[PDB]
Amino acid sequence: SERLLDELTLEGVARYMQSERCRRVICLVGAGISTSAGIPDFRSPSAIFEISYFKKHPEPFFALAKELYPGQFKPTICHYFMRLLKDKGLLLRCYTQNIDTLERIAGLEQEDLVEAHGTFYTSHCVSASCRHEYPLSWMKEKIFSEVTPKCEDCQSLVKPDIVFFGESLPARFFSCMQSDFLKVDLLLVMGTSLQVQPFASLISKAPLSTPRLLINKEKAGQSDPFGGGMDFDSKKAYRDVAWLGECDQGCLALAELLGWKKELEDLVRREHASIDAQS
Ligand SMILES: [Zn+2]
Repeated sequence: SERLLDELTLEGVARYMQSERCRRVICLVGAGISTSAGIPDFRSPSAIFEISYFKKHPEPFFALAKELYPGQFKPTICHYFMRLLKDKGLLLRCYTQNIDTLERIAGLEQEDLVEAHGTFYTSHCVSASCRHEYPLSWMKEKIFSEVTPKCEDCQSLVKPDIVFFGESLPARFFSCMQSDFLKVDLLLVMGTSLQVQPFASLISKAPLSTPRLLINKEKAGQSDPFGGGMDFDSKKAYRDVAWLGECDQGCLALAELLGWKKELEDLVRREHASIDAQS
């Protein structure tokens, strides 16, 4: 298809973003954008999460949650860059594979977000006739005092709104995909190796002309020899660009090219201070 980037660089993406053509940005994000906040990637080595088992034995999962509880919920530069996109009126949607709620704390609203694997921000009574919603504050303590969270109305198990193995993907994902990718002018992929399906396939739902920027420590999204993946390096490459390093440093570099660096700096400092104060 046609070429909208004058150059396959971050500078070329920055100019396209500043041009009249780029109105609607979609962000595809994973564990990589949350590693610098102190949230470990579950897909990295650096049954318990099966739904049938959890309802029978919830203690192991809540014990693991009690242990791997992060200590402080502070969103990174990459999270506040997406809040800047929203402020500038460029954010169509953020598709996240994370469950750490850092997107919402950075100031992305529920309608801005497609949480492909759910979120800890909200919890629900597992009883269909009740489904009493409990916040993260209520859940924290219940995990803290090692007192299994039970519904105050019906005494059923209270589960955080994350998608365990065996659970179906949020219908929101498929419905939003069908609508969002008819409109997207830029695909901003950050902190994901694009190995988990069907999230990885979202990149092929971009129109042929839609530029796609990967900000990651290593390259990813390329078609596996073992329809159309990421093509950065080949002679046919026309729209796909890769920036290699910390997601935070990459977003900071893009913001710098866009003239947002001070606004981003001031936002991250202001919000980090606010969180530090009440934590
Ligand atoms: Zn209930």
